[PDB]
Amino acid sequence: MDDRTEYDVYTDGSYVNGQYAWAYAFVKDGKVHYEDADVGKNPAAATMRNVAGEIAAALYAVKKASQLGVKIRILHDYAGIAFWATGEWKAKNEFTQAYAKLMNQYRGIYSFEKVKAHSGNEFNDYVDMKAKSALGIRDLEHHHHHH
Ligand SMILES: [Mg+2]
Repeated sequence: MDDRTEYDVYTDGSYVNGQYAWAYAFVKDGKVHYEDADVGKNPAAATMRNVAGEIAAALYAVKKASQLGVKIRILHDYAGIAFWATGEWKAKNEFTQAYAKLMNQYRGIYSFEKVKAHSGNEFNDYVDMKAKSALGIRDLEHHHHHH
């Protein structure tokens, strides 16, 4: 039906030994509805340094997002994806380009900035701490930064 989240989704940044996997957090009615990841095997996706898997999540995340009639972080989400989205390398570089294409494919529930291609960093791992806020963790502090 709907949701009430306000934190980045658990996507981008995951692998076992040397493979690539994509995961995400689902919530319905403002509560945990689903919970499960998925691994690949294909070479085209297992040859991009397991990068295709990190972004992969954001892909399937939107596709299903339309099924649950819900939406993901869009309000200045940024996330790790917005890291390379600034334009670090030509769009041709790597198959990451497909990402920008898959956007319009299911664009209407989520939002994001311009993502050319190429990548390589821990910008995705950031979702680890962010997602923690959505999952359900306690704390007590008041601080932040800007970039
Ligand atoms: Mg994201």
